[PDB]
Amino acid sequence: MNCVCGSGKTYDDCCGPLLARTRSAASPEALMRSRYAAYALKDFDYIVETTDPERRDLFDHDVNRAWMEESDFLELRVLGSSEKGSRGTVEFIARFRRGGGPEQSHHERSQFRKARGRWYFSEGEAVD
Ligand SMILES: [Zn+2]
Repeated sequence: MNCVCGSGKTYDDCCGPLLARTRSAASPEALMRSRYAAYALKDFDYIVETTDPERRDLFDHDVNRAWMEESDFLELRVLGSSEKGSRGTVEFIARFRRGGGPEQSHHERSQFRKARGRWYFSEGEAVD
């Protein structure tokens, strides 16, 4: 019994404290794979909350849903990650079934901003 996200953990022991909004991930990767689970659980509310203060204004309820509507999240596979005081960076691959049949994998590197000890998603794009 393992979590549906990059964590050798259960659902509760892993994503639970994050989705409960009770405990801070304290790590860029720890935040990322927990948010990934929220996408699969359509808890886009959690997503927005743990998004960068600047980027959070850019988010929308339906748009946040739009991704899961077309991309069925199968598995999350982290490649690398690093916390640097207040700046974080994580390279990953998100494997999802996009459409009726094809499994597509989104490989990119997301930067995270640390605010008040909590991690917030700043942005992510193709690995440079
Ligand atoms: Zn998890």
